[PDB]
Amino acid sequence: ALRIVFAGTPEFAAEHLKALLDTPHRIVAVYTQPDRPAGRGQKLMPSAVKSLALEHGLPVMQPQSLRNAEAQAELAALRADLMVVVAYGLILPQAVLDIPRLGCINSHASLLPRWRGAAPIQRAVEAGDAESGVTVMQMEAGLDTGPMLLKVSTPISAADTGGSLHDRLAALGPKAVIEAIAGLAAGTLHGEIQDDALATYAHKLNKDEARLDWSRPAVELERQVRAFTPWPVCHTSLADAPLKVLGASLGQGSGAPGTILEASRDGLLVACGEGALRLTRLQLPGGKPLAFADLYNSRREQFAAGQVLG
Repeated sequence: ALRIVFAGTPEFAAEHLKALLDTPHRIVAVYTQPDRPAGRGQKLMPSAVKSLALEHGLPVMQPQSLRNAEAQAELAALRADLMVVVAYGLILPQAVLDIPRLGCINSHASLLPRWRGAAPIQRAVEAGDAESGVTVMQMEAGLDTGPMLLKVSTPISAADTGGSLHDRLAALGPKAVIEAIAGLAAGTLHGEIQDDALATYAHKLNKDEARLDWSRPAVELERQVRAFTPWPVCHTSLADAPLKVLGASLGQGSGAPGTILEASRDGLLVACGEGALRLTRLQLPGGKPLAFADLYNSRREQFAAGQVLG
């Protein structure tokens, strides 16, 4: 058994810490992001990892950066054998990788070298990958470039969303990390070098990206809708009125991109750059998520065929 420091912020990360608590290792400290300011007022919100640490009596460290000598000294004094890093917002410089005896390992939500970076769950679904998973990697100075210690995969079905894949990777990752730690303490686990030629980058979601580009092929939009469920949710406009798109499936049709080809109980068929997309679940501003069928008997004429979205 080892002295471990855990560093992570969101619910995906907390599931890993929760699993380490039922192991024989000593969690000597829990690093997480400083509490973020809420949208209004002065309250500061605790991260998922922070809340779990408090509930288990663990010491909490919330430095703003690991690139100063004070935080590096405080970490070095913990006399850690290993650092487990899971969706931690902060950059670990070389000096911190050098502090624990076994370095720092990360639980990354993709099958590396695919989807290095910020948003591996959404992009993997968005890109039409057939499978994804979790990679336990030995952290290096580069961005998600380090050697791969252990991988576990899961397929991506035509029905999977970002959230459904998140829930599965949140189950595999914690078990995967515990197993890699055991091999690391036994000295029997060694990392596989990444092929840089096959590496892809899962860039963070930007401002305009969740707005639907109807000139794209319908296949792509159908994946985007799923990938952004439940966050950030795709949207488009109709008569300069916003409209969130929460459910869609492939349909059959051709026309100028964005044109309503048909409106029925089964959904709203919109022409794309290639093919058509049947929208089945929508949300209007200041309203509830509704099947289009519940909107069809109440918004019949508003979605009359021939209008164009955007």
